[PDB]
Amino acid sequence: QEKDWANLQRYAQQNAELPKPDKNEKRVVFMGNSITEGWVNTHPDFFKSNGYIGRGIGGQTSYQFLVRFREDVINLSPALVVINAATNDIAENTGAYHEDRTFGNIVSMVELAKANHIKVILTTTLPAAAFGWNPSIKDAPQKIASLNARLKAYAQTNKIPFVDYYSSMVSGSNKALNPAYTKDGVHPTSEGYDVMENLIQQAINKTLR
Amino acid sequence: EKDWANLQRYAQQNAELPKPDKNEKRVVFMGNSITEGWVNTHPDFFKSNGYIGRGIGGQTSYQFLVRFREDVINLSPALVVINAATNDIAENTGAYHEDRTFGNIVSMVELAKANHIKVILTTTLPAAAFGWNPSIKDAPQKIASLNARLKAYAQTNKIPFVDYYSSMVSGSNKALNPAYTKDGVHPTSEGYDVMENLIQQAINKTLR
Repeated sequence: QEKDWANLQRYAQQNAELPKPDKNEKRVVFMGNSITEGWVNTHPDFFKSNGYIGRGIGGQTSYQFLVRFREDVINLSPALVVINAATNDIAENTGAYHEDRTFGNIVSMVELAKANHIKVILTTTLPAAAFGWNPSIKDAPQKIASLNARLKAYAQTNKIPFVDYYSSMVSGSNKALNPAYTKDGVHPTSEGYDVMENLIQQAINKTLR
Repeated sequence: EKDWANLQRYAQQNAELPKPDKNEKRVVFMGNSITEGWVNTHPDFFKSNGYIGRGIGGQTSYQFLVRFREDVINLSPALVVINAATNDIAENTGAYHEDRTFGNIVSMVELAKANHIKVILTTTLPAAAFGWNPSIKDAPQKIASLNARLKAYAQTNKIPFVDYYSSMVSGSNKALNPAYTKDGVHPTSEGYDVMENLIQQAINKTLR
């Protein structure tokens, strides 16, 4: 029996010390994995200067995101949640990859957000040629592209903003994360996050306008 | 490989199930070993009514949530019956937090409604103690508190709430009635007879 499988302990104390948002406040929570966690670690001031809350946890899949969605998103009373998911689903961090199930987990998070009157921005899974921690995955590019196409369509089907980090960050015939934006092929550097900030800021301002 | 929520348990079964007709009134039962054991003990209750059992022994509400889409939503049921939390309180997947366990059940309800599936909520069954985890000394207090909270939630949101607990509890220690169990937790045939009468009426009322 694996205890605290979704790592609710990671943000439990932080969540407890967050006051309810101010009357006029439009609190934004970023849900994700090490790309979202690393965003806060690399550009802490992007979050602090905008009032944004980072709830990324390294290594996690969409299955784990769903289990902690109520505690790390809903209970913070955000105006908006930004969801970036599936890098680790495709890396098979919690088991074999099934696009239908990973996609379904993202849909579940959307449905929970809307049930609680939280707006949603969906985003593309970032490009990766391969994963250093799991080299057995030889078809990440095919899987990432297929999931992103499906998420794009779902977003349009339900009038949800969809932010395309992927198209601004992909390079080469192998659909690698651009070497200008990464050192390990997966996690953005400062320059990569600069690209993501420009894109997400505009979408957030538009949606909360 | 890893499969923390045991999606493999019903994967093949789910895949072979044709889409229902509205008039078929497909009902799915979500739960743990109490729901799994229901099918094992009275298979004809399920077969003769066209009910689908999706219980998995040992599981907590956290695991239920992970497999909810695959084992409930994708079956396009008219109705889902949820019985949960026995193993949350037994701490099968970690320390018990009523807020989180309750929240998992609310999440399942919200997902069901988002997909136009009706819901029947049910009381966690009484248990004085759990044989597999004797360190839990306050199960009665925790079960009663969660059931009170589920009852209030159900009434606030006009969701039928089936009180297995009041028909099955006995003694000052709030044990599962010895007439209905051999181990203090899992119902026998006679216990399931009580549950069938209660749930049938609620299902017929909700789908009429």
